[PDB]
Amino acid sequence: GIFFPALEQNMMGAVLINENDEVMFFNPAAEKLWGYKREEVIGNNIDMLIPRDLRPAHPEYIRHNREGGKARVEGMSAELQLEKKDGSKIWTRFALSKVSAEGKVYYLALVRDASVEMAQKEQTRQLIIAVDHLDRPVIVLDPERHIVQCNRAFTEMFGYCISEASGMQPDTLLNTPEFPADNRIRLQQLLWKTARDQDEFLLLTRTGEKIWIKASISPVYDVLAHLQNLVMTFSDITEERQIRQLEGNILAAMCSSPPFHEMGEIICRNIESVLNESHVSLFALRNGMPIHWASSSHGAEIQNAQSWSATIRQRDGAPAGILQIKTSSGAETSAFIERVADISQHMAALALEQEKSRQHIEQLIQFDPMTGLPNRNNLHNYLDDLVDKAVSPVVYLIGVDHIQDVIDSLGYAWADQALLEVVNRFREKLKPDQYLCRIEGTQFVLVSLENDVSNITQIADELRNVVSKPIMIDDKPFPLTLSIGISYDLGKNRDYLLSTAHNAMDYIRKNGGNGWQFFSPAMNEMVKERLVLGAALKEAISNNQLKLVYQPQIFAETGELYGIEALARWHDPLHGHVPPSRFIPLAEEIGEIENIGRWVIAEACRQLAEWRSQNIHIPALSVNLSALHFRSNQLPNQVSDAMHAWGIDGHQLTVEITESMMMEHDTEIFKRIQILRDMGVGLSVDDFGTGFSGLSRLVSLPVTEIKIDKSFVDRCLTEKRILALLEAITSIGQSLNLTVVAEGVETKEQFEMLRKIHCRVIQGYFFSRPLPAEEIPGWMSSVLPLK
Amino acid sequence: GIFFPALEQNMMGAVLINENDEVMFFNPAAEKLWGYKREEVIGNNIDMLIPRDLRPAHPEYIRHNREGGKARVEGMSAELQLEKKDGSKIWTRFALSKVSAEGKVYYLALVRDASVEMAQKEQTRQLIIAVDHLDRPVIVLDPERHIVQCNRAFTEMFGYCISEASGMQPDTLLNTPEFPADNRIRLQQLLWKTARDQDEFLLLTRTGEKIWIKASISPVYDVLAHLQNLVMTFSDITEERQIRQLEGNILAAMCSSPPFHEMGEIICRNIESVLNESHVSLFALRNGMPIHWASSSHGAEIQNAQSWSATIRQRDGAPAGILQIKTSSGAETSAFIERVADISQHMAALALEQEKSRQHIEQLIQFDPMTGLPNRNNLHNYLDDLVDKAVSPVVYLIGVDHIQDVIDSLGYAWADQALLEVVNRFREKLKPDQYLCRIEGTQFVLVSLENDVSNITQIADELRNVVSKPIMIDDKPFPLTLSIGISYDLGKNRDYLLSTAHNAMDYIRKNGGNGWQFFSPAMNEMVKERLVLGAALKEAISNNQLKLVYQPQIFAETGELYGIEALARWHDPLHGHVPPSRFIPLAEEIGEIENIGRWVIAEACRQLAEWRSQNIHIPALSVNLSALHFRSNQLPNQVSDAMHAWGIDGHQLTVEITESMMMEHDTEIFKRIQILRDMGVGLSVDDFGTGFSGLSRLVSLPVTEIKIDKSFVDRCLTEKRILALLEAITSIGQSLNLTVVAEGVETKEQFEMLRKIHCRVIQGYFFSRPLPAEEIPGWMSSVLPLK
Ligand code: HEM
Ligand code: HEM
Repeated sequence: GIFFPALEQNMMGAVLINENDEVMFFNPAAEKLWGYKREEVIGNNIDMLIPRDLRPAHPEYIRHNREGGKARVEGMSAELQLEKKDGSKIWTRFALSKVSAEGKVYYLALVRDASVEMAQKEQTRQLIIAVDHLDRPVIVLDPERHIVQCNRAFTEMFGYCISEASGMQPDTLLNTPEFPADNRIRLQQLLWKTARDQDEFLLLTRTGEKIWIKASISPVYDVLAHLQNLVMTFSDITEERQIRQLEGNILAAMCSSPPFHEMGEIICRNIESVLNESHVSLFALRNGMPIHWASSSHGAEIQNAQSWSATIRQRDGAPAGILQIKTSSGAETSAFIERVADISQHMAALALEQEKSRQHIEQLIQFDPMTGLPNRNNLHNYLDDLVDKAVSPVVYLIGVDHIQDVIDSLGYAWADQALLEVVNRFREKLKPDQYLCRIEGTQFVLVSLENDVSNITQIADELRNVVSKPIMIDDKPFPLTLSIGISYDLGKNRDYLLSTAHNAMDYIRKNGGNGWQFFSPAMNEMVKERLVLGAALKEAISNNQLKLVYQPQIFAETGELYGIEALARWHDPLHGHVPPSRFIPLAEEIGEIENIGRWVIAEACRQLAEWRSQNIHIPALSVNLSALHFRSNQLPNQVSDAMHAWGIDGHQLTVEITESMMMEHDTEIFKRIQILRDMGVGLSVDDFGTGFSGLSRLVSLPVTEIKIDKSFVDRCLTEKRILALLEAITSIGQSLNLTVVAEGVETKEQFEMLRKIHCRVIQGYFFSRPLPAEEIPGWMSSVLPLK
Repeated sequence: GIFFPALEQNMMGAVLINENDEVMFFNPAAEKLWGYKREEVIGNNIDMLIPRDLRPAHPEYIRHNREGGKARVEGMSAELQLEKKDGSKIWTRFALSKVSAEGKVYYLALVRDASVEMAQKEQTRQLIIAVDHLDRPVIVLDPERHIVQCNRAFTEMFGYCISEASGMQPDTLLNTPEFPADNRIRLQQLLWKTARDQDEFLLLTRTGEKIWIKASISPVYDVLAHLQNLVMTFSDITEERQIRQLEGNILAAMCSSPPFHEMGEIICRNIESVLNESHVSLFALRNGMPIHWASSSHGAEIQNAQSWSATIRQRDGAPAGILQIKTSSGAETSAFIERVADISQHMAALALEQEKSRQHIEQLIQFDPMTGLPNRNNLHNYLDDLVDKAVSPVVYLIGVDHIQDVIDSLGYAWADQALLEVVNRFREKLKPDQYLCRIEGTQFVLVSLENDVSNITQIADELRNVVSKPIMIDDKPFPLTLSIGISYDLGKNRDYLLSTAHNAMDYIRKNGGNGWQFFSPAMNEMVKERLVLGAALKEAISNNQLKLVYQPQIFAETGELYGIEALARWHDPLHGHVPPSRFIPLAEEIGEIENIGRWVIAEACRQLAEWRSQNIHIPALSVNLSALHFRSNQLPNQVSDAMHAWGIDGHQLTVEITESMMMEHDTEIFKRIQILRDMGVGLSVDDFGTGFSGLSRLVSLPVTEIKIDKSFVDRCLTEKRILALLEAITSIGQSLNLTVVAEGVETKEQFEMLRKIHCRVIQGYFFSRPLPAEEIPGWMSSVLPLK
């Protein structure tokens, strides 16, 4: 065969197999392709030329091809994996033909290597993937000036797919606006060949809208300087404007320090505003576990939705949260979603940092730039120390009401001023034993140690009253008010007391505010009982049903009555006998004490008047004004007019003054009681004033009696220490010519001691207990003397 | 021949040329490839099929090859363009061989249409331009994460080229810099994830520079849903991270809201830190003008300055300010400078919104919201109120300095906390009649009504040392200091009492952190004069420059001496003859009262010892020990040791005491005096006690002698009632030998008035001025008695 050397000297592998599939030819080209020697294959079966994984199957194909009867070969059209002798595989192609000669069918295969072809194919595939993941549209144009290569970004921006956009001129078939933006002319003026110049144009998409595009252009020449190719990089402008707006809005909102769940909503709503028709959400990693933070209002699902999941990480370290966004596919481009994701992530990180720093500040700071007062972070550390020492404080929970009116009408700036003015009132009226704090917002706490009802009611009433004068804020009155609750118990943890006080606050505010209450009912009905007692006292003093008793005072030596004293008494069927030591404080706290004094003065004068009219006379009655808390500006008028109403007998009436009530206060009364003194009223004292000035005002005010009170005469028996000052008092009286009376004597030893010390007049249980006006005349007529 | 008919049915193009170039081996595939028919080719020279450019050379090439005798065929490897019979052009690949048959040498050429491969070649050539133009580093990774593709941006950024960075790991080439914190694991995690993700890494370039980059990884899947490739995109974020640092710092400041002129400085400082060799200026709009807010002080030389002027606008959109930037040519990019301008203009926008809100109410609100204290308007009102009442106050201008320490160590919130702590100290030490306000920043004003320089100095010193303990916040100590300026007049302008105070404050602040000053012309030097007198008093009390002085006492009932008194006297020529009224309160203030206290009695004991050497008998001697302001800390020990210091009997020395010092503490003073009273030293007293004459009678027997102060005897012509006081004394005196000492006699009309009422002892100027030390050993010997 003359054509056999033609096959032999070729560079393409030649294989010839017969009807029996025995290989008849195997050139060095096939040798180098398969790694085999020609002797191994000449005259042998086609089996070894088949790869092992296909060897059981290929001979079936071989016999099927023979039995098919087709006159053409359709197999081996595509690439095939050729495994050589060592076991390594390559890509090869075949040009097999079917030959029928000498009454037998033969196969003549020419084998070529496609290694470089497959390598270039994979290269092109990886390149198209890279070009797709490029975040900016790219078009390659030629001197034929048709869109040759497209991009995924270009497809997603302008809607022209690869096949459609292929083979069309860019600046003529891409639809123009209806205006004079002559894209092709702009490109062809002086720019096409050499100018890397940019300009703004408008383009039309598949949806229908027209968008602004930058169309940066650049040519590429080969070595021969001929114009080889060209690149156009379309870039959007609405996207960049919206991204800048998103940054500005997020920073503008965040700089005002909103609450955490408001900042989350701000981020969500802004991401939505940039990308309409989407559902966004935020989770924060607390203790390694996500927690929901915010979401869009429209919680319904989105058809054909796609999700972008971004990890919110702080300035250094572990993730702090997870943002996720879902939006309908084909709505906005992938690069634009990615930009919004990056901006939102890098702002949520700052939100987390601010919240963390805020929590760190909250767990520490004690004072407050607003209100200038300690906040609860100091109240905790102070009240725990108080309660640790086993002393039981009294906690006042104060809540100012009706602040929203100012908050609305004039705003938060002036609401702060109103609250600051109230704080100033509290500061000006507090006391050194008290502690003031503000817990949250418009709720305050006052810690006191005056643990008794009498002080508690007084201080609570004063706190409630501090707001009697309306808060003035820029020439507009505002009548604020307070709801104040009291808590007090021993040994209980501060949670108990705080809870009780807050319960009282809630009760009073629900009832209507403007008031004060106790928690424990056992501590609460006492106020009601005292109010009932005060009402009873007021009604009785109005109705003139009080009583007077007459202590007798007798010379220790001669035995005659030196005088008597008027002692207030108070008996009521609904309450029983109540002593003055209890119900004079009640009169002082109710504000009816002036009328009590009026009654005692008038009744004593009248009761002396009946006896003086009768055939009996007594030296004087002492009416204990300062003991009855007579101290007021209107002292002399009543004493004078009551005396005038029954007769001019000034030498028979005497008034008592307590310890330093005439000097420290009531100067205008000390400067006027001289009128009574000149009228004829006597004067008696209990304690001497400040040294060299309280000496009966340098005996100016002609005091006549000193009353050694019971507190000393009860202990005179057991203390020569007190006996010494008793002797001094007696000597001072004797020297100054003052008379000395003793109060509260009971025993004969005490009387003898007073006699030897030379006490001039003695009163008490030893001689005669205080007795009524109906029994004083008989006793004074019958019994004389008691020495 | 059957190989020609075999390849007739083959897809391989084939041509064979003989000696005469007449083709006898040509197939329908070749007919399709070229266009000439078999009848037109067979027996015809091939030269008709050759492009015309090889007409004079093709046969010449055949002859040259034949003459050279190339045994092995290696030509026609390169792909060649071809022109068909109809003029169409394609690309073909040849395969040549040499054929020897019929005693002649023939040439075989197989031909294939290389269009299906040159399509891929022109595909990848065009795709490379697209993948390389945009300057964005993208890489493609296999399933095992080996890198397979890279582009121009990647090689120009990270140094490595494709050949070096082809077929290996994508992190070994991206090894982290020397900072080993977290990037070493962050890479290994991101690069091995299996979902879309992105992080920021510190990476070291091949040449050794440091780049902060943002890396994103995303997978691409084939049809069979298997993981096919991983594309990774990097991006340089150095400028972005600088902008993020700016944003973080400005948020960290504006969440605390420092003063306006400091927020401006913060913005400008960060601008200079983010921009290179630039200038920044910010202007607000007041009444329609550009008013300067703050500008960077970095006035470095700028070459070819580029200017930008953005109009920061309010919420309503009206222009409100100008953010003007000057940049060097080529220092920063247009996009960078525009972005920085936009960020800073939003920050400045919110700052100006705050400032415009604040400015509306600054002249109306009375209180100061930063600390709850009154504001400058309130001080204006207070000073107006005082000047209307014609009372000139003191205006201490407190300046809290070294606040900058907390400013640059922790920040503005902690600076406010420190201010709160200092004002809490101020209020806890504040007195009831002291007015306090905060004018601006860290400047407070304290207005009072004192006028004695000792009191003023005391207030200033207590204000200075109320901060002596450093403000402990988070256990970190900060030694704040204070500057104080004082202003006085008989009344001066309401704002001038602040400007003048600020003169002193500025003087002290510039010339030393901690201290205080009056005004130089009059009394800032007087303070120093008093301090010099204090140093002189220290010197004199150390070196016994003082001298005791003596003044006799004579029985009123004609008789001899009762006692000799002691008084401290001082005389230094440099300072003159300072009197007791001047140097005793100074002695207390300076802190050396104990020295004079012990000296006055040590000299007393020694002097009695010396006088005893002769016929001098010393009926009594009285050191004062009461006007010297003794404390209870060391009262008894010194007076006790003075006795045994020279062996003096306790029945001639005496002690005078005052109730004010006696009742400082009701526990220890009288207990200390008990030891002395047991010793036998007399206890005189002054103006009477307050405890109902008790301890004046029993605990210490201080009525051994009781005195009459100077202020009563001279005025005795008005208080004639003092006869009662003297009779009161004389009662107990005739009881148990108790004397009274009248003092301050000048003339006979007063002497006879004081003597007509029985007073034992008379002493004063009427008898003798205080004799110097040495005269008594003659005076006593001479005058006995005086009658
Ligand atoms: C690496 C070695 C081989 C591989 C990968 C292989 C695989 C294949 C496959 C899958 C086809 C059919 C393609 C299609 O239907 O689209 C084919 C075609 C064919 N190849 Fe093979 N085979 C191999 C070995 C051989 C050998 C050594 C011969 C020797 C003559 C041969 C002769 C044929 C025949 C007769 C057909 C049928 C063509 C037709 O029916 O149109 N094969 N080959
Ligand atoms: C468009 C058609 C053709 C062109 C442009 C062309 C051109 C060339 C060129 C440039 C060479 C030398 C470099 C190289 O071989 O790569 C060459 C070699 C050669 N060509 Fe062609 N040729 C064409 C067609 C043919 C055909 C159909 C034959 C048929 C036998 C042929 C026969 C040869 C021979 C014998 C050599 C010598 C190779 C050697 O000595 O190594 N040429 N041709």
